[PDB]
Amino acid sequence: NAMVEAIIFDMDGVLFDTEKYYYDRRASFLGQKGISIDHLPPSFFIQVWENILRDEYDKWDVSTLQEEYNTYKQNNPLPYKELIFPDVLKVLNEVKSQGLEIGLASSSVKADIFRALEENRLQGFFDIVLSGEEFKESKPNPEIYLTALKQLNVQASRALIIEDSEKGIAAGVAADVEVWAIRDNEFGMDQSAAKGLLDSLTDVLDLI
Amino acid sequence: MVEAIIFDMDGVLFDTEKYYYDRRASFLGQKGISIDHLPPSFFIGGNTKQVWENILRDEYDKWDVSTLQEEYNTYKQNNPLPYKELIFPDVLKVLNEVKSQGLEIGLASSSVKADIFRALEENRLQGFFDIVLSGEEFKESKPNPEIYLTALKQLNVQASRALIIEDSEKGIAAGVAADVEVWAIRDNEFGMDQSAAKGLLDSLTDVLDLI
Repeated sequence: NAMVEAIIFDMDGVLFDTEKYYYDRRASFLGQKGISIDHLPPSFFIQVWENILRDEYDKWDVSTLQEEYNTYKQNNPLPYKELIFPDVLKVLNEVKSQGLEIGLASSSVKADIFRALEENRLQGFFDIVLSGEEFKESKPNPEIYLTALKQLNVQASRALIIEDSEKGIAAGVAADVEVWAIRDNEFGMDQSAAKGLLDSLTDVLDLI
Repeated sequence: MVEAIIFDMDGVLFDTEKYYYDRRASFLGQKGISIDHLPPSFFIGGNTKQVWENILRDEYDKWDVSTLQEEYNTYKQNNPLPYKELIFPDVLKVLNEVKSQGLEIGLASSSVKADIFRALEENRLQGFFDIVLSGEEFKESKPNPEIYLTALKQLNVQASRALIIEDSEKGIAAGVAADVEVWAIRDNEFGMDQSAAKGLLDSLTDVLDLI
């Protein structure tokens, strides 16, 4: 019930539906090696080769598995065009029409943020784009969001953050900014710290 | 005494190798084409134009490959890389110093010539290079030495008095096959075998210790 001058969006889980794809990509790689991951549901991932390999741990050169998995991810990049939520461009366009500043904050590496935005005609919507990889700090530390406010030149009280993960929500709130989370109905993410939960990105329009 | 240095472009002057690899891999995914069977060394510094049989394997006969390549070329045009954001922070320092020492300088890349020209113009690098060559201009892809043998001819410098600064397995191989001493920017990302290079470099600044 206050003036909103800027909206800052997280990327994964907010603009792109990524969690299942990440899980399935790992599962596919392991399947190719003959390694089962049935004992670790997606929730487990909400450092872990010993958990993954379980009884088979001593049978594998883990350095080599990591190298092969890395190659697999290079050969199977996240298909951002397929995973974008279908209301993203509509919502961002409307936020922009209303004259609000728009920020993007993401824990993803800059090369991936670049490709996600370019593949989906998104780069023109954002006034400021930040990657967690240029910060010493990681969520739940609020540094990324404090930086976003500074670079957007917007007071915390006049900003809104749209998040999903427990650590991401925590980072936004510790920046003294109102946080709404895209409701997670699948992975058990604890989103109780958010001001409220949104069924989709379209619901963000009701906050401004 | 070194008379000329030939720099490869991607992964040497610009931090573009992830961008380049992910762009191709994304394009292929969009087409429903799997490259799980191929190591990154197969692609990096190579030419997709010539290797569609290796890519498509049993599916090769099912595709209009001419049109597929045209579409990929269009894709690269429509998805330009941000050269101004990716130039390594010591490029101008190094190029000015090499120029000051009176060495000839070449630039070669497997990127199409339009991409190279844009990278040069955008970053004010045009004045450094005696010769600029694209793999687009040659029938034979790296690891074939054609591009580097042509660079030596056009620079009018003998192989024994040249150095090549590379990054990829295929690029190193091309340089060695031209009988030129090659140093490589260390690959900590793609797992490429750079052992054919004379030595590895942590940054472009290390090049200055070679002359």
